[PDB]
Amino acid sequence: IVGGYTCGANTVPYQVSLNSGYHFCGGSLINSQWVVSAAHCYKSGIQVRLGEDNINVVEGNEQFISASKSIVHPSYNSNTLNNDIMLIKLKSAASLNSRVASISLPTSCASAGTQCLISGWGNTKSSGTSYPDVLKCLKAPILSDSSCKSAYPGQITSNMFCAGYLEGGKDSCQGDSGGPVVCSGKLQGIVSWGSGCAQKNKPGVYTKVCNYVSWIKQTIASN
Ligand SMILES: [Ca+2]
Repeated sequence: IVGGYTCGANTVPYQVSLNSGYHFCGGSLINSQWVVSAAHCYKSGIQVRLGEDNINVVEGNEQFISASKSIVHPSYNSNTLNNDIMLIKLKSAASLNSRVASISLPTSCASAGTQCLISGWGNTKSSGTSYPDVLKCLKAPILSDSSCKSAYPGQITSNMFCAGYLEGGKDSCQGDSGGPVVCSGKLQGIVSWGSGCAQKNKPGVYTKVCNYVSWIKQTIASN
């Protein structure tokens, strides 16, 4: 997160870290046994870390659970990042408490102008490199589809939306991938892509979660 703020320990209790020997992507806990992330975050050997604040210090509220299965969306296109969504099933159920909690899936899609909360442990610089130890947060609005399409002509599908600031300075970044965009108490987006981070006229592009709720519910009910 570029231009964000320190969230505060466990104030984003649905945020997870995906770890393959090192933090590499974010995700969101949607019930005791399932996490949603980005399909471009796929790898083998995922451990899901819940209840994290400082990802480099064991502070006492963590739960570390290995993934039993990953399921990339059937229509994921790694070239265009269309359908950039994946489900991760935990080998055992997390214990839900005040520091580890699930986020609701949307019943209705979110609207332009809504302010959302984006969070993660990704890069905090626009062209330099600095990765934080503690979770960072960003408030950012959903942009109109016409502005999104103007920023990235020929690149935006109906499964994507833009959020952020056309003037630049505030955005998600590498390492935040897979993490949440929460609007009005619902998981509406997944950190997906962008040209650089926090560049002028290049806002963040997010997987539109409300298009996937049927697939998520059916997949959970079957695995
Ligand atoms: Ca920790």
